[PDB]
Amino acid sequence: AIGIDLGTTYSCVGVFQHGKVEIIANDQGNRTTPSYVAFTDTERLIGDAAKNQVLNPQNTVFDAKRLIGRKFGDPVVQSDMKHWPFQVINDKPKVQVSYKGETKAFYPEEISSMVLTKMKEIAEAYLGYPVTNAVITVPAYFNDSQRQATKDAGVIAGLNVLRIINEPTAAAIAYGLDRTKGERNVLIFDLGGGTFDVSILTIDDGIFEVKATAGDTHLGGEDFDNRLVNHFVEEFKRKHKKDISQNKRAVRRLRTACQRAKKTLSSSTQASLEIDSLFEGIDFYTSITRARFEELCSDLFRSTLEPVEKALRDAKLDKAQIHDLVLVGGSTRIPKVQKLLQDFFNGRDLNKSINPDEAVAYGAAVQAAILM
Ligand SMILES: [Cl-]
Repeated sequence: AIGIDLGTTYSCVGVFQHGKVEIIANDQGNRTTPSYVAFTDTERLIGDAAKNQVLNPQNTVFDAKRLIGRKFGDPVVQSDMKHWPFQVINDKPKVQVSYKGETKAFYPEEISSMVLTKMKEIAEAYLGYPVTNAVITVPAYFNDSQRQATKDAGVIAGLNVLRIINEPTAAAIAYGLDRTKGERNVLIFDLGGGTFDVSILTIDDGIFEVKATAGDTHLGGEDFDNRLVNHFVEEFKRKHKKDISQNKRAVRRLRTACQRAKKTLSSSTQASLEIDSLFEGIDFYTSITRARFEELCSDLFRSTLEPVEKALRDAKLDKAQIHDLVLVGGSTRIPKVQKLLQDFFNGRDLNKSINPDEAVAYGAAVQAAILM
């Protein structure tokens, strides 16, 4: 049995074999896989292949997790639509694309079943035998419709879903927090590529209970990337009196450079950007300090403590009553994010020894093996 983190922008599969969890690399050596499905004139693409060619915006589906289990009427759905390059329709939302010369329509769980099919075959390549049993995780705030449609996606992918479990719960499991006895309050701080969730759980003799959930479904690492891109678009304007914004390729190349610089600023205090012939044949060689990055992202950083306080408020718990702080999602690697959380909790330690990109898949694989 495997554990699958079916994330908004990225998915991760793990397996418990030989006393240990392996997080499994896809074909490209990537241990997380984009939650993207793409339909072309000749083929269906999933994951790494799909996100790359996103050239094909109307037929490259992403963010299915935002749709899954929701009604077309749901304000969330009506609002997310406007920023999707692909069509949506009532059937119940469905995504509509062109595939092999024809218009096709998929429910969100059909799209997510294809991403799960990828995660399944990734696991099977590694294991050297077929996989059928799986635990899939969801945000704690997901309702029963969202959980059912997520489970259905797993079934469609040919999986027997042992359990739908909460992502913060999976994260806790990954750290063995559920096998310590007495009673324990755990705060999961989950800042992903596209979403931010704060969950407080109580663990009692191994039993879980969600006490509070807060966050921002439209706040993540990609927002921090955006701050950097706009900053450098402006820096380029100032320096060269040209606007690269209208050239798609320049923006993309700048964006990937910013993604690289943001990664670098998590382990270094400065990052260099070097782009040959970015625009109008002008090479763009520049740099940014971590401090400059943090400043440009000031509001975003401030946005993260608010759901923390509200979570505490809803759970009727004080700071000191939290026994464990768990870091999930790649962007929790950002130093300023960790400091802001740790400071708020009076210098407490952060559970971060597990790859924050992989903690949820890790936990789901542990749970899968327990249920087996
Ligand atoms: Cl997510």
